[PDB]
Amino acid sequence: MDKKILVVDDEKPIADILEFNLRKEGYEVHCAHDGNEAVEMVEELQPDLILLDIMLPNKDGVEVCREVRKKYDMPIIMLTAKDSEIDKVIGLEIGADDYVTKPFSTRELLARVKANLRRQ
Repeated sequence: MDKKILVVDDEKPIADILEFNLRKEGYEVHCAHDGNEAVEMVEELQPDLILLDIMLPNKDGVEVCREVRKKYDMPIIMLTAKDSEIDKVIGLEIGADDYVTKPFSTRELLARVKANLRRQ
C-alpha cells in the first residue's frame, strides 16, 4: 500500500517534476490543476497528503485548504514563493500543516512529505 499523494498545482512544469520525483520515491501520485478538480479528487481518492499551491486560480490555495478541512484531516503542505512571509504563515493559520518554498530541492520535498505523513 503506497502512500497516496495529491499534487494540486496549475504550473504543469512544477506539477510534473513533483509527480516525477514522488513516484520515483515510491508514492502513488495524482495531479489536479484547479481547486474544484482538487476538492473533487480529494473525496473520491482520499489522499494521505496534499501538496497545494497557494496561488491557484485566485487565492484558491487558501480556499481549497479551507474547504477540504471542512471534512478531511489529512496533511496539507502549501507550496509558496520564497519572498513572501505572509504566504508561508497564512496556510498554517487556516488548517495546512506545513509549507515548502520554491524553488525547493528534491531532498527537501521528500523530507517534508515524509515528516508530515508521520507527524505525531
